[PDB]
Amino acid sequence: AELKYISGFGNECSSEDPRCPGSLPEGQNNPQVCPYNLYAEQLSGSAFTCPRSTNKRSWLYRILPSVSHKPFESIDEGHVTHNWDEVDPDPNQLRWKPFEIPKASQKKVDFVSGLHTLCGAGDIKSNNGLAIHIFLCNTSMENRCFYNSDGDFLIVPQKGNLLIYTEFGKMLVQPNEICVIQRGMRFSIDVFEETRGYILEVYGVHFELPDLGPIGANGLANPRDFLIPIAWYEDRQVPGGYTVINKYQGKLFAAKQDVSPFNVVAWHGNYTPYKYNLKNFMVINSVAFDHADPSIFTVLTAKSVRPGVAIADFVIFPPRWGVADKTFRPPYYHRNCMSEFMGLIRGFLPGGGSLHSTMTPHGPDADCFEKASKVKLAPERIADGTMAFMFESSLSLAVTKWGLKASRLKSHFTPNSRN
Amino acid sequence: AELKYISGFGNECSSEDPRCPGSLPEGQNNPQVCPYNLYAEQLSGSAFTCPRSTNKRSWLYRILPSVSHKPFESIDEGHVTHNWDEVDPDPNQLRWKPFEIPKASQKKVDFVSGLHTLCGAGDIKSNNGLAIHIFLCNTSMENRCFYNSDGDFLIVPQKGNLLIYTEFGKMLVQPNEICVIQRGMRFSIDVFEETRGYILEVYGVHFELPDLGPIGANGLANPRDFLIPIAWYEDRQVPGGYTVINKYQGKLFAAKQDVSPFNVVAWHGNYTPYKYNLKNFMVINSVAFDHADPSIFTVLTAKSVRPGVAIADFVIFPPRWGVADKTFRPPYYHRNCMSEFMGLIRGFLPGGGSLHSTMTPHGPDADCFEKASKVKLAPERIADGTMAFMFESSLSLAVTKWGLKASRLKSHFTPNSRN
Amino acid sequence: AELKYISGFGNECSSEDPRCPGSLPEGQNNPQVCPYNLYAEQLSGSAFTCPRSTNKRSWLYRILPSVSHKPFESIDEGHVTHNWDEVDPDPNQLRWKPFEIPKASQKKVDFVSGLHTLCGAGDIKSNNGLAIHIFLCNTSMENRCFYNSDGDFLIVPQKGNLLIYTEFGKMLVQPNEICVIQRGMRFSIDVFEETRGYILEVYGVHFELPDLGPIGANGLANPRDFLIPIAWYEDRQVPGGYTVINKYQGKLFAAKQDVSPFNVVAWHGNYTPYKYNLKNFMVINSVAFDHADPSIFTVLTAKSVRPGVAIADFVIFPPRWGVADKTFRPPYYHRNCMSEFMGLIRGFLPGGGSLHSTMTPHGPDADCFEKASKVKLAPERIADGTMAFMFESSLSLAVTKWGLKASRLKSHFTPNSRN
Amino acid sequence: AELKYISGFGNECSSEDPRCPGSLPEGQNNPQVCPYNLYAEQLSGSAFTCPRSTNKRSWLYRILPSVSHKPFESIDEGHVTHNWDEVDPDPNQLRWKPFEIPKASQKKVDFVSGLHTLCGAGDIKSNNGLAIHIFLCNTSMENRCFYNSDGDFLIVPQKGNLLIYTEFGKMLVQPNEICVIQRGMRFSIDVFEETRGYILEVYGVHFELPDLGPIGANGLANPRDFLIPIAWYEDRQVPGGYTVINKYQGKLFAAKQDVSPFNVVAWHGNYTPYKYNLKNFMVINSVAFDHADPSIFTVLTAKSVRPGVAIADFVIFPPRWGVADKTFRPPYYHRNCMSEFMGLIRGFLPGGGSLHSTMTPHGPDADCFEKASKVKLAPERIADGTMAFMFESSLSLAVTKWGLKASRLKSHFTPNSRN
Ligand SMILES: [Fe+2]
Ligand SMILES: [Fe+2]
Ligand SMILES: [Fe+2]
Ligand SMILES: [Fe+2]
Repeated sequence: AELKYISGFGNECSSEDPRCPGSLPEGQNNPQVCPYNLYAEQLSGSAFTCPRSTNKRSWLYRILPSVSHKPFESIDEGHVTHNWDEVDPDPNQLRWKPFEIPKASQKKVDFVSGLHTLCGAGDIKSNNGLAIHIFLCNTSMENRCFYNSDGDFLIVPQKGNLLIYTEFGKMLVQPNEICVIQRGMRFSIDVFEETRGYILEVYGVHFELPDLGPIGANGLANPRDFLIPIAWYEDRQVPGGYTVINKYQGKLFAAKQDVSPFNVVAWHGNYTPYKYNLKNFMVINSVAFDHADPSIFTVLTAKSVRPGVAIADFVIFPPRWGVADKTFRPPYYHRNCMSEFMGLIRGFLPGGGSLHSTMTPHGPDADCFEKASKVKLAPERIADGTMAFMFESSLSLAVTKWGLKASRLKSHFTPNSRN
Repeated sequence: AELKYISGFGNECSSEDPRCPGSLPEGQNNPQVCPYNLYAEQLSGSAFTCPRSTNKRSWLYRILPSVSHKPFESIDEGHVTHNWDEVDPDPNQLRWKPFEIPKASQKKVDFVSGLHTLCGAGDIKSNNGLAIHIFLCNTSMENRCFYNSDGDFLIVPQKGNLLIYTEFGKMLVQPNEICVIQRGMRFSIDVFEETRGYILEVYGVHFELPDLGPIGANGLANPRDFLIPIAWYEDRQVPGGYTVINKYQGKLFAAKQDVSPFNVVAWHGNYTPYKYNLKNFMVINSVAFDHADPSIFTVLTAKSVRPGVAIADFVIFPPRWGVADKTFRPPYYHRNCMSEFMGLIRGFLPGGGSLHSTMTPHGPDADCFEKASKVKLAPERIADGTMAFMFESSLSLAVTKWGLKASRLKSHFTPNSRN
Repeated sequence: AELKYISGFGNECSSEDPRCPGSLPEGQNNPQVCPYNLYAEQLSGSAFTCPRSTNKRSWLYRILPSVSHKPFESIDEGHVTHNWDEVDPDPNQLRWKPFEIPKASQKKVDFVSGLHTLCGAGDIKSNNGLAIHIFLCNTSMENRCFYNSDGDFLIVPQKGNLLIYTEFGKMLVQPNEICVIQRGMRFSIDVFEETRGYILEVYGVHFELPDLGPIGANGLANPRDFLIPIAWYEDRQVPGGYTVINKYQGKLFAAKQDVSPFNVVAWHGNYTPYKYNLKNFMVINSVAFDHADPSIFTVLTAKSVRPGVAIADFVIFPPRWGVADKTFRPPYYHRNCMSEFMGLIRGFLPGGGSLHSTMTPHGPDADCFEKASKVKLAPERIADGTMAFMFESSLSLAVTKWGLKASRLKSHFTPNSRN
Repeated sequence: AELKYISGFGNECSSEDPRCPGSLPEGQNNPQVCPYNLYAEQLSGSAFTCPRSTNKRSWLYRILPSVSHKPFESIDEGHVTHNWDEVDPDPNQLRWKPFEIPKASQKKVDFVSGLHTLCGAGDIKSNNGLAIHIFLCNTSMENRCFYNSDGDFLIVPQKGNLLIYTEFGKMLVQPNEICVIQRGMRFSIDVFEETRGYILEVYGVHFELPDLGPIGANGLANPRDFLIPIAWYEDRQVPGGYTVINKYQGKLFAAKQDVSPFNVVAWHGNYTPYKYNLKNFMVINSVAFDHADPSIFTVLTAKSVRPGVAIADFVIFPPRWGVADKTFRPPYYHRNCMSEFMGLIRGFLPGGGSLHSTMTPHGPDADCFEKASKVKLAPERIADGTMAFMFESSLSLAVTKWGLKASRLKSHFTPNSRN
């Protein structure tokens, strides 16, 4: 059966499992005894003193508070790392073939076990950084959940659907859709095949919709298309213990508890997981001449404190009309102060990627330059049946050891002839 | 039958009349042909270029666009005025007995006809001002709606319930509740008895929830308690014409149309009417010593461009515990840079009011000073069964002609004895 | 012969008349004796204490300082007015046929004499307002210049070229181009036929290029396309006196002087007149679905202190591709918090206009709705050979007396059928 | 005899030792020869270009300038450290029994020698971090002073009074009082018994009073209750050299000089040490229903550049009335984006503490939940005779090696019964 959702990016939402009407306290957050005898638990996504525009928190009315668990124990990190200095810097463009997914025949690997950090920058405990990870897995998480104490996750499936269980409800996230799981939120993922995808992790900050500037009040990723799960719970005891995996200061820890963490009967707040279908992106671009800068395709942004400068932006290159006359339509040659990671949902193949590091020259190849400089221009369809994206950062990304192991024009100048 | 509502102050909402599921365009705002063959209409509450935090607009999917109406014609203003200079200034405190409601036996008077401006300040076309009005009526509006082209209305019923029809749906607003009808929104009101109330009108700005400062993430007027109407429409032809009343640049105009304006089948956006029950106010105050400044009871604020300075604030004095030890519990003597209008929902009686003008001294009377200076202090209940409020402004309010026609301690110093 | 220009919106420029090389003081602004024995004069466009981003001033090295003139004398205002209250408010849309230009045979009328205020709002001495004027003239200004002590002028010729003399040099401004003459700048205009155009005047503020938001670093009105005049002077004595016309606090004054005011041999600064050709506008719009808000066509903006809210914006509707699929391409039905004045450079004819006042409903007519709801959609050319524009303001414009003397859909709802 | 003080948080103060009236230069800061032949020395607490609201500096008129000292020499760091990575991360809550104070019989230990860093985060040279230290000592500092080149110290005595000598005068700081010694200020401390306390150190930033938001103009820590020392000097030569200890980039250095550094005869400025008595805190909380977020008890805040986000906040839980009806009065269950260090001035005992790391669940225990869910609610006294506090940070604190060596609920859900 298919899941229902609440819509509205950043909304102050209220949701009760349909089986327990009125589980949300009426007119208050902390009754002496909560309806149905539940426990009230607050998840604070921002400092308490943040202004209305940035204050984030959710109240969870659950069967047992999250404190009921045994002590965390250190587990092996696998390929999740934040040591940006084990590998010497390298300005050259890097390219990756679609990352290899392990076969279930060979090794049963769930989403957490198949998490591999590709590159990143910044300090984790300081709320200034990011990391890009690739998930390669083939089995559903069983009696195991995961939460990130360090920051937020923008998850981008490429091959394989994700059925995601969160304390706020469930989300089905398919390729060409994305979802965000914010700091502290426990989640579990069921897969249905050899699965591969990308994850943009930002330290201590949250994603927002970009101010539209001249675009105005509508356009790009409309708020209404962001979908939030409806409350759903399970009161399930787990023989042998349910395991909660914790990414804390970049290391992984495991804590056993008696029941599943998804026992939230009702919740309200503006700090929740969410998903978005990329096909709903209202594409804005040039309709007369010239080529628009790629920031015009920004979906979500994790703002730095410097005005207009992002820690990390999520940008997409969707199906659209190309109509610019007397214009070089392909991407212009470019040297940029930002790092540019590029992925492909559906030259690399879907599931691979490239990294253009800061100020390293890039641009179209000889064949693309030649073809675009000669074609009679007319309205054409671009990117149909494809979906490329970019994670761009203001920091200088550094590839990890694993990231490295996994990796791979003529002059026409007529001095005397202007026209 | 009782009305259902959507909750969440400032939320980006979606609502479809239950009779027409899927009337909202899927994944876009402007289909060539809207579901059910409706018209798409945008109501912009803010300039298009406002940042995400202040950009307000709603999309209405309706039977006929609002353009289908005959030309506006000037009608008599009655007691609605914005001429702040017909009456000479007067710094003295003014007091009003409960305003007289006209008897239906004598004159049938609807909400618009019984609108009387009490005081105000500022320029209307410039988006810098406010006006306080009193409504005195006894009959429902019949085939007549009202909209304010100049600003927003914070409506506070005192005697008599208000059944309010808006393009976004219906709201029942009873004494001890308030509702806001924002600029441009057409509305109609049914009454059920001789009716009286107060209206705070702010020019060209909108009300927001105050930043909580140290109070944090919860408290005062929680976002969840703000209620927005669910979509409701009527496809009703009106023999003789439905009349739309327009307050434009302070004057009143009337335009006839063939159908009722409440033909909005579905709508989405973050610019909507709303209501709030004052009893849900999570009261914050002093719990050790001293007397807290009244701004601690702020419900809604219409911010000026100067940080922390409001054009107009709505403040309430609700039922609460008074526990301050070694403290003068009543209001302190005060001279203030702001004008203070005071009303009473349930010395004046419910439905009357007072105006303390800028820097004019005010404070408790002799009997109140004497009683509070002597009582053995202990935890006590304050304001139970009562609800006083204040409209305070940074401008200097001036009473109107009508406002004027309607209107009405010992030294104990022991120089040589400290303790 | 055709004029040369310096390019770069807001640049800190330096210009010397070619006949007097080195007329600009080297390495300083105030030598004891300026090169060529000129006088140094500073024109301050902003308070001295404005930050770098808003500090505007120019140094003029001239033959005689502007102080050498006789006392100003009041002259007749003509049709230039700022009394927004002589005419009762009216919310109805107003429309104007192309304004009538006086024939030279009948009355010789220069640019200043043919200045007629159409509408406006705000207070003049307070730096918060605007006025829209129409110029109807047929003769060049002879030994007569004009300067505005109250604010800036965005001039939009419609019929007839303008040859404009300013202290900073000359500009030829033709229909489909615009120019800005900032506060305090003296100017004179030669015409070549019966001339008509529009003027957007903003009180005490200056126009800026809009922040591009997601559009990025390039697009809309590129800085390079803004053209500034190169220094040019004339040392010309005027028998009988040269007349300087002054718009001061909305009234007109005349002061005689011995020489032409355009005796500036060299100048440097970032406060200058400028022009822009509308054809260079890099048009941004929707390239997949839906209809973009008109703010996406903003050329120049006179910002208010409220973030994202403009006092007045200049918006154009240029030649472009229309490619939105499954979309109602024409303007959506709309009710707006801003006033909208519309003009046409090349339903009204070029040189006329319309005024949609605040919150008054507007949108496409029946025939336009019907045609656009039925056409098979495909890439098409829009606005070719035409140029419509809008002066939109956050204030509520009021038409003047002269402005007034000069002035002039079915339900398809299928309740039971969604798709 | 008891010390006198000047009052007023952040005031621009002037103070002269009573023995030398007129030691402050009249009408200037840098006379050629200062009164009494003193030297003028400026201590800059902020960059010179900071706006009025953040510009901090003090002028010291002293017997000898601070330059007269021999070269600094590295001394052993002891237990003062800033290496956050010698110890592997651990998300589990940590708890500390009251830290052991060394007996004078065993080892004479002064305040500097008994300084032990518990936990911290951030980079020292970059002005983005904090450290929490515990001082365990038993002897007064003799001919030895200390200054912090890296940041500010908020000192919280727990056991034992502190008599503190600073260049600005002396302060007596007792348990239940706190004092702040800002960056660069030299100080010495006399103790009177086995002494223990806590120190919150913030890198490159200063503490401010929190904006009150709705609380208004008075409340919490009133400015008047902050006490600053009055000028006091000693002209004392020290045989063998007076030793100045310097915390520079986290390491300790020692420089000998001929005289005591407390030879400041007069001083003026707004950058001074200060103290505050916690009993004067005007406690604000809920007086109707629900439980207020702990930020409502903020005393001082070291702001980050992100609005509303602090580097570190100092929060207290003082004696107050608890009156919330139909409310769970104890702390709610919580998962927070901030680290929370908790101490107790007068489950742990006074002088111990706990660390709830980022997003690790916490909340009341079973016995506290049970008791609070059942009690008939009525006005009660809370925290009388106790004083707990919290150092909360936006960074993720990491415990040091020493910090580690020193360290140590049922479901009631009735699915079918709401009410
Ligand atoms: Fe690039
Ligand atoms: Fe007052
Ligand atoms: Fe419009
Ligand atoms: Fe907590």
